[PDB]
Amino acid sequence: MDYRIRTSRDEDAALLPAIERSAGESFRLLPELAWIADAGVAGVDFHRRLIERGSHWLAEDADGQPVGFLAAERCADELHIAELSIAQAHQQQGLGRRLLERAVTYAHASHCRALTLTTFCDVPWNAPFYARLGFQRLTWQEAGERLRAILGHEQEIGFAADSRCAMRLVLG
Ligand SMILES: CC(=O)SCCNC(=O)CCNC(=O)[C@H](O)C(C)(C)COP(=O)(O)OP(=O)(O)OC[C@H]1O[C@@H](n2cnc3c(N)ncnc32)[C@H](O)[C@@H]1OP(=O)(O)O
Ligand SMILES: [Cl-]
Ligand code: NA
Ligand code: NA
Ligand code: NA
Repeated sequence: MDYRIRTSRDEDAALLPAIERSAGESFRLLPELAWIADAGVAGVDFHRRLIERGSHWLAEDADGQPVGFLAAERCADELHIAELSIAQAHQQQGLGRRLLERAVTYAHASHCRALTLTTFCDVPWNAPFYARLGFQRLTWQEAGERLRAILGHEQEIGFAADSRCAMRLVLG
């Protein structure tokens, strides 16, 4: 009943879209957001690009099969958390927290000033969860140009501006 966190490798990339698809099944019982469950997921090219940079981790079960991942990208002096997904059958076992812990340890080791993300404000496993870990909700102005651009494009593909926010965890 134990899991391990490790760096992702190139051979793992092909397995990751199915994990992101499985993770999104949690949105089918939110009526306003149920469409998310059949939204796109990142392709293998995206994962391979970040695995080459080294900023990509996964959780594996006792048989070594990947069951969740965290894909991140260094952007200037910040580590941006692009996607964090745990497969449905392995949610609520602590793995999301453990992958975030790994990402922040890597951000500190690589001399990043802060971590960033964008997410839903009022989904219980999104912004409220991240806030308990120290991520701060940003105003539009505090978001800065890079995160503002993401939020703007999100509004073109289905997200409602009033339901999304950028967040930052500053490493003191
Ligand atoms: C920047 C981004 O990537 S935002 C996108 C996030 N990804 C998604 O929303 C996809 C669907 N969700 C998931 O994949 C997972 O639920 C994750 C990654 C959000 C969380 O990973 P998990 O392994 O389930 O999280 P973990 O078991 O560590 O739980 C962490 C906290 O989330 C809470 N939580 C997790 N799932 C739920 C749920 N369905 N309902 C309410 N609370 C939940 C837990 O209660 C826990 O809080 P606690 O410390 O008060 O107990
Ligand atoms: Cl809803
Ligand atoms: Na689908
Ligand atoms: Na995604
Ligand atoms: Na730095």
